[PDB]
Amino acid sequence: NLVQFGFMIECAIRNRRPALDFMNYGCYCGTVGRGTPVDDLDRCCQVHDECYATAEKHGCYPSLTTYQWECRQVGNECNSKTQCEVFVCACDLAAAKCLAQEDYNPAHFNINTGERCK
Repeated sequence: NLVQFGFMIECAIRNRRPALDFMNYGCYCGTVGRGTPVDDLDRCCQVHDECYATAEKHGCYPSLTTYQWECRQVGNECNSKTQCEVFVCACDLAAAKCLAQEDYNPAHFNINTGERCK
């Protein structure tokens, strides 16, 4: 579910930033969900939305599915059981690893989405 996604982000970035910093970034990270991503970090969110769109086609409800995962010494891992749980955990794990690796440009926090996201 989305709270676990938050936890994944904190795990991946070793609590460097609150998960909330990734909920107002660019055109896709917690903002409008359309336009050209402003950078590769924003594109992580666009990809995560596409992964959830697939999960919905599979008959899952990704924002609501509660999965099993682990925050390890060296990274995170999914260890989930149902088909939906496996898939949604995978979508969240890929997005959290993506967000943790891409460059976080502070000028891309809280952007003008009216102007930049058409």
